[PDB]
Amino acid sequence: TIPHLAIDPFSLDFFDDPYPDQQTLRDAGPVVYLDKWNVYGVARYAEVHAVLNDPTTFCSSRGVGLSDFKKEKPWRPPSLILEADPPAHTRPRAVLSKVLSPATMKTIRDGFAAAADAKVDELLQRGCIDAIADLAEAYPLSVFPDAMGLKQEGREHLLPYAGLVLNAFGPPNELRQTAIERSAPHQAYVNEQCQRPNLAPGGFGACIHAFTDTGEITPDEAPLLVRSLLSAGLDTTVNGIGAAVYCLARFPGELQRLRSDPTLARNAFEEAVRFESPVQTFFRTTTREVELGGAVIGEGEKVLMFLGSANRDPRRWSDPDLYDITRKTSGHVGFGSGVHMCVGQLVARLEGEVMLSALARKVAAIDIDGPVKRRFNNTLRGLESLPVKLTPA
Ligand code: HEM
Ligand SMILES: O=C(O)c1ccc(C(=O)O)cc1
Ligand SMILES: [Cl-]
Repeated sequence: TIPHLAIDPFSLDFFDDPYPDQQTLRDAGPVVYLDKWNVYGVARYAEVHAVLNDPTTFCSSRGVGLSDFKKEKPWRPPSLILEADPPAHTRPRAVLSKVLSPATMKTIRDGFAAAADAKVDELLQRGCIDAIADLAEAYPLSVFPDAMGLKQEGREHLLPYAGLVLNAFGPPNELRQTAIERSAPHQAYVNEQCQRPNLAPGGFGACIHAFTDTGEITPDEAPLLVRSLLSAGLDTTVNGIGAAVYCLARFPGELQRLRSDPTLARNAFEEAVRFESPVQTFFRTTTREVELGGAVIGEGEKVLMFLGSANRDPRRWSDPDLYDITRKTSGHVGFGSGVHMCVGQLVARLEGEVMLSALARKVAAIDIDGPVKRRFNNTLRGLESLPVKLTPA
């Protein structure tokens, strides 16, 4: 019925070049079984989209990683939104959607845009820079911790903590275990900044605590919802912006089109999110014996969704290996789909738009002038270092 495959989607050889193995996963069938970790896998757009939009059958409360929370204890207290199902997910999701609302983006857009223009001006004075550390990392670190309301001290724990959370979604390989074996300092800092006295007024974290009045969340729920923003609102955006600059460096014809019409900046970032898919994979757990694409999946089984493979499926996308800033990206699952679709997608799109807008208006060429190093993560796909030479427009 179901083809069995020995491909390890969490090995270094897979992270280094996943596209050939992702076609093998798609072409093998709509549902595969991965003997390496005893999990079901779906790599086509159709099945990935169906699993995401059936939260009842493919639950999230038993973990969005490999580990089954009904069988093992989670390395940290479960997230009140990511690792919950309706109706327990509904009200905490509604609060976060109002904290990161369209009305919230209006209060932060000008400061986010100004900091984006100032960063590109600073990098043009240096010429040859690292598009990861000096751009993909430096810019979100310059706007997001302030928008969260975090103090200055201890911000060096934010990125290590985020990479740990995303590595912990994977199997118990060395990547996950070495991350957990280094987690105590990063866990202590993040848990402390989630408390109301440590969140500056007006920030995202303080806004969450102010939503305990309405009966949607209780005061004891607010710290964990702040923890979700510190776990998902930084490193995701870093690799998304790093992906956008990477594509603009690998597709100069698309950079020139972006320069001619900087209003394409928002879609240029969205296409980058589809092209690279910073969030490559995560899991669901069947609550019931379900038939998916002609295959019977039993109860309590982990289902691995390949978001990046779904975003490159030729059954859904015309020329999926092509970076096209004018492509109608509507329907891609880079931000997920359904009740769990990324609640911070407006913040990420704002950061990506104003950074690509600043590059469109100020930069004439982006040329790689050094060794490209890939950052390895069980869930995240991104670059460790991207040496580029920026030519002023
Ligand atoms: C390029 C940037 C980003 C990408 C690619 C991304 C990707 C995703 C994806 C695919 C999901 C679905 C998870 C699932 O279905 O299990 C998700 C959920 C989530 N994201 Fe993002 N995200 C990004 C930025 C952000 C930002 C900026 C924030 C907060 C400021 C954030 C916070 C969250 C939260 C809290 C959830 C859980 C929502 C829920 O379970 O209902 N993410 N993200
Ligand atoms: O990057 C992600 O997919 C993600 C990680 C953590 C959380 C959370 O802490 O609720 C939500 C989303
Ligand atoms: Cl924690």
